[PDB]
Amino acid sequence: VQDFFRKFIEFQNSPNEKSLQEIVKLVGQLDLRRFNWVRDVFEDIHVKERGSKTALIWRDINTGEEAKLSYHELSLMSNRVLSTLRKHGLKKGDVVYLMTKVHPMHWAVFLAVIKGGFVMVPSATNLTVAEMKYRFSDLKPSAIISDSLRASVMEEALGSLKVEKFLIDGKRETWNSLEDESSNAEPEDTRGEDVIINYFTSGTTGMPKRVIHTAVSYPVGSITTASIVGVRESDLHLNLSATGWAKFAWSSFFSPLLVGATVVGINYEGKLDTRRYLGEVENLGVTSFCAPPTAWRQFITLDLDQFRFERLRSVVSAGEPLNPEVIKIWKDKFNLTIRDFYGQTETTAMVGNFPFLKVKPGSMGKPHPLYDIRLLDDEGKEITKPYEVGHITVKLNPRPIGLFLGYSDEKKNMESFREGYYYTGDKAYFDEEGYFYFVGRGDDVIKTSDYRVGPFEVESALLEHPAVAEAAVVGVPDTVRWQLVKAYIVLKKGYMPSKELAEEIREKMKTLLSPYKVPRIIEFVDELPRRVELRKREEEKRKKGEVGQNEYVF
Amino acid sequence: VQDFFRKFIEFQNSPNEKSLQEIVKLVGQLDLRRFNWVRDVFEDIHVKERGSKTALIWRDINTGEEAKLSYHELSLMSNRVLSTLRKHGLKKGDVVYLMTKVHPMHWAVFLAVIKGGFVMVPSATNLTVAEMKYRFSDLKPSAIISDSLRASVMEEALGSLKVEKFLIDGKRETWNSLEDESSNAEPEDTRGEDVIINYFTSGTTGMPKRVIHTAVSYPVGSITTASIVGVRESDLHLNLSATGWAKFAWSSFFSPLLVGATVVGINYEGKLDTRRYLGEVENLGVTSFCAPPTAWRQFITLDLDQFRFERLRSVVSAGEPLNPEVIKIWKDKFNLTIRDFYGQTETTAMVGNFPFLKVKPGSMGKPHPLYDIRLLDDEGKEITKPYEVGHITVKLNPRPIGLFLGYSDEKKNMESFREGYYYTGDKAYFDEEGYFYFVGRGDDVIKTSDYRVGPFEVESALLEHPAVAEAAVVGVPDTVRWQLVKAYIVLKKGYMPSKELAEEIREKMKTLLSPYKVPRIIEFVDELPKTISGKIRRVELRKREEEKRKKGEVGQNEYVF
Amino acid sequence: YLGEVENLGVTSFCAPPTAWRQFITLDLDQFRFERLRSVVSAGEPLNPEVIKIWKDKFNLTIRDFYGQTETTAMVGNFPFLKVKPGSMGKPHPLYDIRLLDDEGKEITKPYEVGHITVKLNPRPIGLFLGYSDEKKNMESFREGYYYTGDKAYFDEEGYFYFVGRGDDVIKTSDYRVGPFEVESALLEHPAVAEAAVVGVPDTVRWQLVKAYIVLKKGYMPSKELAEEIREKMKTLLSPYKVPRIIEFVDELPKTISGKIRRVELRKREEEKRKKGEVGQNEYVF
Ligand SMILES: CC(=O)OP(=O)(O)OC[C@H]1O[C@@H](n2cnc3c(N)ncnc32)[C@H](O)[C@@H]1O
Ligand SMILES: Nc1ncnc2c1ncn2[C@@H]1O[C@H](COP(=O)(O)O)[C@@H](O)[C@H]1O
Ligand SMILES: Nc1ncnc2c1ncn2[C@@H]1O[C@H](COP(=O)(O)O)[C@@H](O)[C@H]1O
Repeated sequence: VQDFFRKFIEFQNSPNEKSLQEIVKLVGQLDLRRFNWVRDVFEDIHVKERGSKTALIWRDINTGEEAKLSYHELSLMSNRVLSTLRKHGLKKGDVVYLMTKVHPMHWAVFLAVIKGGFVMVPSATNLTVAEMKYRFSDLKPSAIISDSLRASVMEEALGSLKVEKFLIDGKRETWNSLEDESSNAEPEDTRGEDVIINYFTSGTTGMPKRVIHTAVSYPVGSITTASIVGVRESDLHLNLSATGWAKFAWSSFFSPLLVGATVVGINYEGKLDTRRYLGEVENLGVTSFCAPPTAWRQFITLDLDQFRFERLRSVVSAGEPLNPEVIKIWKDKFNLTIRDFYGQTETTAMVGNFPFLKVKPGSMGKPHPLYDIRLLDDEGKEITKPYEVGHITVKLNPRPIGLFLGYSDEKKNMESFREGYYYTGDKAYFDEEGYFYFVGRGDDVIKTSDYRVGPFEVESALLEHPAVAEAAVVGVPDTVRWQLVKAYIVLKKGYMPSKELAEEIREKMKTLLSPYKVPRIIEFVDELPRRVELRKREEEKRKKGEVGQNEYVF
Repeated sequence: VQDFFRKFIEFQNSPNEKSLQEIVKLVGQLDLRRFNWVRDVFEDIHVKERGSKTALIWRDINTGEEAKLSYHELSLMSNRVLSTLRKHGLKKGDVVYLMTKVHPMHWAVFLAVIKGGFVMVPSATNLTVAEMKYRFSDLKPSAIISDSLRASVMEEALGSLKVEKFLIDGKRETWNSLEDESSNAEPEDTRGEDVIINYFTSGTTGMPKRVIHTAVSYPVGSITTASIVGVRESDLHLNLSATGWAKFAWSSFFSPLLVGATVVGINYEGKLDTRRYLGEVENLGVTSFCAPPTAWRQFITLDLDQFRFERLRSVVSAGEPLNPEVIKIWKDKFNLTIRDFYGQTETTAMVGNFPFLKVKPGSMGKPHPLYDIRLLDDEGKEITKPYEVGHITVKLNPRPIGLFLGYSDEKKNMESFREGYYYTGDKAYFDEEGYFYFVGRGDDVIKTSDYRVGPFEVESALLEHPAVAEAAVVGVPDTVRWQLVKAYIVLKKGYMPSKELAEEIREKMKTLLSPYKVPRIIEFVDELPKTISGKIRRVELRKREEEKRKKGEVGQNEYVF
Repeated sequence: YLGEVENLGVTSFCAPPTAWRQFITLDLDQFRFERLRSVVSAGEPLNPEVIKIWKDKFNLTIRDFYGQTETTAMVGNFPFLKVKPGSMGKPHPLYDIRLLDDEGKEITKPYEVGHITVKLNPRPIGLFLGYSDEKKNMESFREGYYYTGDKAYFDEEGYFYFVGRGDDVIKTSDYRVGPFEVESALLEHPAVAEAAVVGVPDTVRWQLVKAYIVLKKGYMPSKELAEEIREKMKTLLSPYKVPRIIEFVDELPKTISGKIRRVELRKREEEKRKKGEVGQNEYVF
């Protein structure tokens, strides 16, 4: 039944409770034994029925460069990619690292990979030589693809491992172009359970592990997302997110292209300019906008009488909680509710405020009916009481569609999947109306600025500084970024705790760690205690507005 | 006046800002009305004080040959040249083409020319019969001097012009030896402003024209070079450069022999063997080494744990920008900074990271105080604000010493010498500390692989193919060679765009043009973007290439070789 | 030659792609070709762009078609058959043409590459008796099939596309060339210790004969040496066989067997082409 998508697309143009349930039931009747979302959905529905609709409107707010691509031109451009890859001897299942800015050719490559049945490893543009070498140790690349802005970082992290390398913008010695081949390569007949994506995600214990997604988990899971988001074919849909993560796939790629919408993509280097980006949203007449609460928190501090947003109809958030006061300010002004919704790299959207659902501020809504979401207590017994906190879990019989295969780590599978549930390692409570409220991680995992961060990874990099004897990294409350990365450091004898030392250590960490990971606070202490108790101690200090004796804030 | 160079040579052994300024002032007080650098510096300082020190160590990495000359033997050998020339009736001012490989007899001839007040025309060994015929049309030779490897090319380009011909290595019918007359002929009492060198260089407008250098401009301007380079009397100094250009007179000849150092010269035919050349650098214990970024880029790709370079203390680059990453790799390994410096055939070194100057990567350093260097905007007003790009210019009242006399082309003088400034046609910005950063050409001049290339010259050669109606040659970014030569060609009615045609045209170009000039890319187009007047917008051909690069596409009739 | 074609009013013209490639570079408004109705090519692939130029001008399709010394024409664009460019057309029904895979099973799928073979029961008529060499017959005639040693794929309409040789055989300028023959002649030169002869991509002649040479101790890799070797080879070898390039190397990349990886010689050539660089002692004539 590909008639599913045609029914789905209509559901979107005016959804409701009842018609949702039909969509749900119809997914259960899909044949997903052999599936390939590009062939079966992109080409067979969208390129065929609306080949000359605008698939992408792109702009770089720094350079000025702009591009407009129809579903046709994009399909062609993607085939040139896939032809070029195949020409360099890329078989199905081969590993392809992808590290580029927001750019048409990114979508292009996405398509080429999904169509060609490759394993793509999205890599963000801010990843360091060190972090990239880690990745290569864990999974070896058959091919890598970059922009010219980050070619040297790939080149250096590689050293001299044999790979086929490719540039999306410009030439460089021993890098290849992507459009020198044919505008038609044939689909790879993928099984639905075949692997197409690996995502390195941070966890509490170790260095980052791979999350494994299939030719259906994201390409068909995204339904749940698209349905919560309320993205339509008519829409111009902008998702403010970066290139090497799930949320790009989630909303910059799959959710819009599922429903045949116009994707809007905006690239910027460096720090977000909230008043120019928001102006470009209006200037491009986006109608559906996904942005992370970090962005939203910055937007509401603007003078909001600069903007009309005549065209803007749907507004959405994901990745962190959405302060009730943010929701309210944006509503009072533009008469739109910012609908928060929930998921992980491991999943698609699992819980969410749908378009037709009454929003309760600072609630992520209620479960999407395609996921069997349960709050369990410490014994793993199901919670049936308001205002009782517990573990967010996903029931595995029957196995929801958008759920990853598992981790590349067998220990981590043993912890997460058990007694017939996948544990998200998130905590929540529900209320008297069954609305879910995020409480936090049961882990020590951190989320600064909509980036998941592993403590041991930062502790590790910290011991690389000669001064550092011991280290413990925790997250500390911050209204702007949800949490800050703080490091407790025990110093070697010889170092005296100074501002200039804290800085020197931080600057070192910047060469080893992605910026979001580099501690914003460094506190030197005589000894370490129980990352739990580091947090508890911070809390009692907050209530007396007192700094630590050698706590240095950046 | 001799005392100048003795003060200079000391400055070198330990230089700084302040003592540089003293040097500057002292040059301004030299009496250079009648001057001859061979007599007055080579002979009177070096041959006299260090006659039996090694002036030159030479080595051919192909043949294996090594040969060593002292300041004396070289002075003698050069006099035999000058005696031999004079014997064949060469008066002052007479034109002498010099086309040879790296070889002692090259230095010899340099000397003989400077001493005898002749006009030498350095000619490169990869110049074609066609290129050479062009040269002869523009400046008729009184004598020509070659190695045996390139005698045929001169013989053919000559046709049946009367000239005296000479071989530096081996026998050939109707070619003469240079060492057969007595090693005793006298200086020509040259005016300091008398012409001794002509360099054919490419411009953005036409066929290549002669840059005119005097008995002081290079022989004494090279101070600026020597000073940035940081070459001493103690040093064994090697310059990776070719015979027919100005970088040779710069670091292979003048800069070392000024300070009484030992010159190191290495000859190779064909492709540079990076591992063998670097091995020969180490093996000969060179101490000062100047190579171009092209070379440097290639060196850093080696496994560099093969080398110690225990004897190397100075490393320098010039001719194109020097990637910060090159500088870094070489430093981390051998604990030396590759010091970038800037200039052109028309000048000596004008801007440079001197020995004592903290290097900011991707900056060519600060201006040498013997040139009055100014960034001007398009309207010709002086820029005094950081991070604003403009034209690099040289203020002409008073006229700096290392600056050429002008071009042999009056149109090109009209464009370069304007309102009391000479325009280099290079663009740059300076920072808050007065460090200069290269932006690129404001011309359409091209720089492949540290060779300056003229568009019209390649466009001309392209019209020689019956199929070609018009042509527009621009450079395209390339990390290995700075720029690639691309040609846009409009075809005559009757011929159709094919790869096979593109090739046929390129192979033709190979017989007419030096290899560096032969387009690496050929694109057929229906028309070339023009202004209202009908003038080609080479600018917009470049812009178009850029937009195509940023969506990783090659063109619909672009053929890459 | 094309002036003489027109002047004699030829009506059917076979020429090889080498010739065709050269013709299309002319100014073709010099000719009418009043009398010419059929144009055909054989022996190497026929570039789609060549086909098109000649068509746009004279309104004729150059029909490529396929075969070997061992056979007659086995596959071809017949006059009544719609040409798909860069396809040698469909099999002649008087040959039983089969694509077989590596295991020797018959290919039943579009866009799958394999060996062009001739099925031997019954034995087609234009097929040679065999070679005068019984070893070479044992290689070419196997498990009921004569192998052409060419590789191809077919499409959904049964049109064949040439992929290349399974062999190390070379075709410069529509002349089939044996490596060992040239390697042998090269060891005749005192200086030559080892030799590997490969074909390198060339638009004009399809492939160039290039020689990799390892030198005996004593001789130094020079242009003058390369030439001296080449001029010797001119007295021994038919011109088409005389290497157009000679590259001296320290060693030839080899398998565990000692067999030359002409594979990796080609891959290396490719990476060097993309930087328009010659090898350290590669001499092009
Ligand atoms: C070296 C020489 O004599 O060159 P020459 O052939 O006369 O050409 C002169 C042109 O070289 C370029 N150039 C020279 N030095 C440079 C440097 N340090 N950084 C960047 N560009 C540099 C400029 O563009 C000049 O105008
Ligand atoms: N709407 C949300 N509210 C609160 N936490 C969220 C929300 N969305 C995502 N998260 C957190 O982010 C994690 C997933 O991060 P990532 O793998 O980067 O998408 C989840 O495990 C949650 O803890
Ligand atoms: N039309 C063609 N396209 C590609 N290769 C061809 C073609 N015709 C001949 N060849 C090659 O040339 C060989 C024939 O060699 P010969 O016996 O000299 O004609 C075949 O085995 C092919 O590999």
